[PDB]
Amino acid sequence: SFSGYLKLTDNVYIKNADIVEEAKKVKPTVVVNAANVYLKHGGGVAGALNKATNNAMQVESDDYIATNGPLKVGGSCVLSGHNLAKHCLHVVGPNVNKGEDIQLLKSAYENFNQHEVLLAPLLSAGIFGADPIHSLRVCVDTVRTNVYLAVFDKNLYDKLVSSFL
Ligand SMILES: CC(C)(O)[C@H]1CCCN1c1ncnc2[nH]ccc12
Ligand SMILES: [Cl-]
Repeated sequence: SFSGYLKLTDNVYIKNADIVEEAKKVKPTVVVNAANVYLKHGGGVAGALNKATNNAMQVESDDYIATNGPLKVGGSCVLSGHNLAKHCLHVVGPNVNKGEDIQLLKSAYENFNQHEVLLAPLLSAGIFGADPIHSLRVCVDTVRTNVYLAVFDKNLYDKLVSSFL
């Protein structure tokens, strides 16, 4: 199971790690992808997870969108975890660079509550443009199930821990 995490709260844990390497090591029931509404896994967490599946995640995702249309900002879908996990929960946080409402970040994290245990990144961080410190606060104040956060930036990880209030 999960190793080397700092406990932030009763249910939130955090580690300086690449979510792809964590997933390959642990093979959790659920890995969260930081998706966009089109499930176009081009870069960041999504591009890295998809690359590790040899593009099978993208092929599955394109079939999903062709059938169902895009997700909502704040929404999610459950797809296969391929070689990385049983399932992948694709969750769309708001992209501040697109003018999307940061309040939708709480809605995005609510999707985690449908799953008992998840390996996840901080939503809306990275190329989605939001402050990771704010994202962690929303996570802790929204998710009630057990979440293991992989932060792939050592300086950021240290700042998140040292400023956690
Ligand atoms: C740095 C931060 C917040 O953790 C997010 C935003 C940018 C990329 N990132 C990642 N997180 C975890 N595992 C990852 N693997 C590849 C990328 C990646
Ligand atoms: Cl990202």
